[PDB]
Amino acid sequence: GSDPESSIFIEDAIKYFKEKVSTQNLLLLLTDNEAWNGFVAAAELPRNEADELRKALDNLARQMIMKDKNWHDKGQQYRNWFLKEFPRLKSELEDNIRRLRALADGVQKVHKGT
Repeated sequence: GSDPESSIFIEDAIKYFKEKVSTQNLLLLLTDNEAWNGFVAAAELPRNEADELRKALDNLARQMIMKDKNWHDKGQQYRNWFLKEFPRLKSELEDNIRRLRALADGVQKVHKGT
C-alpha cells in the first residue's frame, strides 16, 4: 500500500510484447539503443522498470542469441526509418505501455497521478 507496482507492469507488458507484438519485431527494439530510449523516454519510465522490461525481454532473447546472429546480420528490418515507423510509431508502443503503467497505478494510486 506504498509501492510503485513496477513488477505487475513488467510481466503484463511482456504479455503485450509476446502475444500482441512479434518476437522478431521486439528484438529490433532491443538491438538498437536509440530505439529502446525512443520508447522509454517517451513513456517517461524510471530506470527500475525501464531496465526490468528489456531484461525480461532479454530472457526471451537469451535463448535466441545462442543460435541467432540476426541482431547484426544486415541490420535492415526495413530500408528506411519511414518504412519502420509508419504501420505503428514508437509513441504507440509508449501509449499502450503507459496504459499498462496507469492500470498498475489504477490498482495502487500511491504514485499520485489522478
